[PDB]
Amino acid sequence: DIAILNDYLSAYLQGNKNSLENQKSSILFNGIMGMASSVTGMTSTAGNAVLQMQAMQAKQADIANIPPQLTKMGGNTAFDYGNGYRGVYVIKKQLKAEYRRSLSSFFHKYGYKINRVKKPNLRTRKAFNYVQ
Amino acid sequence: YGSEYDIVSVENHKPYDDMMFLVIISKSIMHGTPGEEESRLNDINASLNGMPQPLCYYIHPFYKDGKVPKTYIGDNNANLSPIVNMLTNIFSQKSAVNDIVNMYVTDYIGLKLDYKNGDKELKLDKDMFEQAGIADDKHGNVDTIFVKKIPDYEALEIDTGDKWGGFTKDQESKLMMYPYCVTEITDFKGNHMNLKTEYINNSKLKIQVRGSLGVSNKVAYSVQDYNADSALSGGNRLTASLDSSLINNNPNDIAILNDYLSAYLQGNKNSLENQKSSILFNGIMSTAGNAVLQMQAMQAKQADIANIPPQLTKMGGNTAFDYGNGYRGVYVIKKQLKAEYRRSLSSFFHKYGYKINRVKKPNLRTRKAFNYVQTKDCFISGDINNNDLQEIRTIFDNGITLWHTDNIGNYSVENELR
Amino acid sequence: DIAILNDYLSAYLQGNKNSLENQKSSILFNGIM
Amino acid sequence: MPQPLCYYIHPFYKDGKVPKTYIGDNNANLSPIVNMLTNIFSQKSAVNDIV
Amino acid sequence: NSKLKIQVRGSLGVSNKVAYSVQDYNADSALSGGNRLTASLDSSLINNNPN
Repeated sequence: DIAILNDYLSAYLQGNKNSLENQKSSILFNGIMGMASSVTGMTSTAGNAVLQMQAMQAKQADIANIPPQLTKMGGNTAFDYGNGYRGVYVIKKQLKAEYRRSLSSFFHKYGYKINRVKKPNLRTRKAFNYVQ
Repeated sequence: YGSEYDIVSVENHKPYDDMMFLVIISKSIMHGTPGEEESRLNDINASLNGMPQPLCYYIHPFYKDGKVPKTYIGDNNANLSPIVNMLTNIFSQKSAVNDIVNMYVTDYIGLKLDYKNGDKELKLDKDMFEQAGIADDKHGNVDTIFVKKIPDYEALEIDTGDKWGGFTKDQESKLMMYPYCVTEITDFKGNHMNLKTEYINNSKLKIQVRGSLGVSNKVAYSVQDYNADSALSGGNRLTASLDSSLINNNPNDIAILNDYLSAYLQGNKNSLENQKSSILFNGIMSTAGNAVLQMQAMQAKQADIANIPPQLTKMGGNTAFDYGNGYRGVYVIKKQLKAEYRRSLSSFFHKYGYKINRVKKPNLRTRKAFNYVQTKDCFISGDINNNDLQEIRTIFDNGITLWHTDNIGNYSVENELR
Repeated sequence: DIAILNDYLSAYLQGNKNSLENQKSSILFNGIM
Repeated sequence: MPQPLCYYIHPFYKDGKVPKTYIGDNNANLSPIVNMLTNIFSQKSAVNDIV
Repeated sequence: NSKLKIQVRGSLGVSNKVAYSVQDYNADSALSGGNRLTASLDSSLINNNPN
């Protein structure tokens, strides 16, 4: 909305002195925001070795990727078009290089999790095939 | 890593330093200019102001003393009146009283100005601004600034220096990472953003200020290098930086009319006071390998330190309170874990290294004194009978400390690199 | 409904059109995962 | 939908400039925005029943 | 600090606003007095009540 010369408009801007209203929402629950009895007596099958690696690398939490300032973004139209915010934006995001490196090395050695009933890929790669 | 952070460093940055800007919005022209072919007084004047604007618009700089910087518009001294004198004058003038819509103060109008803070002097663009004479009560002509045309707003950068400066450095470097340390940026007016310094793609914390001259105050402080890819262009970084920047939506307006409506929401001033701010809420709160695991378990992270003040909600709203006590611009608050937990975690990291969780060949001789090494399903080859080779594999699979100095067991050393 | 009158009131809640816009719609929340 | 309100649109660039606009085969002869806004809000009778 | 010291800050705005702070709370030993008070708002008690 753009301001509109009227008898009405000064009433319109106490409508926006209702920015003191953005206080409850833009805060989120930011307050909220490996297998030790293994191993002994095998030791140790390649499978349970991987399981422990999964346990030690266990996902503690997902990356929200929801900005807590969404609440405050659209209020001022003069601000938006002034600083060149207009139309749609496509932001492609991917994990930090440290974890790419980390996860890539893991997937490379011991393949992906499958959870299907089938006959296994025994000779698909040029060098090696892991199978459990 | 504890229950609370230490506040190790505090710094404050203001876009125009000592200079602030008062802002007046009206329906019609209230002023006169040197040499104008026509009193523009009381006329409707639409203008570009971030966007096509039907409103008339007045700007006036000031310092906390109340005096105003020597201001040139083009090559002409605008002859700016002291702030309180104009305010008295603008609200005493017959016409001006009835179509002044709103008034607020801002730390950044949306332009990098030619401002020398040393000599308290400001030069303005001949084309965007104009000398504005509001003159007459019984008398007293005051000079201020009318905004002619501001088609595009721009950003102003702030260099706060070394991103890691302020933190008391411990020799285990990981204790400088999140969540052990965190750089907080806040305007102390209800807007607040935590940053993981390690993920600032720069050696320096650089802040980008963006502003507006809209109907109310709106300023945003950004850190465009935060979570930016190495190969991301500057413009693109600034654009996307809004997601993790600090947006001062707070209306820094000063009051102008009781009516019926102002009173009614002063009837409902209290309703906005029923915050629940601290009911908000929190949500409150014998191999070497397994030896370490149990050690990880006994000091297991029970809870993360939120670092969102439950009193954030109440910080803005009162402009007279904020500027009275000197709350203005953006503040960079660097926090680090309590000394007690640093000792604890540092001592642990020193003996048994960091958690790694990636597949590589192990660091066996990187430190001067010792290297701890634990593996899982490790592969060790070589010209050795497969029985013995199989045993060596299990040795590293179970964890082992490899000494490089004859003083074995002396963990008091630094054990640095090389 | 389709609009029929500005008055003072229609404008005031167009003053508060934005307030209903401060949804928190994707900070809503999930409780994700 | 069936709307009882009168309705006006005007194209613009951030510059303030206006694209050459033809309505059918006729040059609409569009005024710059800043001029119009000034003009539309200056007519007092019409102004206060702009929704 | 060995003592609980409270810092009272006020205003004469359009409504009542007083804040009680404890500037030594979570303050680094080497943090200046002004900075302690400055940052103390996060962990202060802000009487936003209009009265």
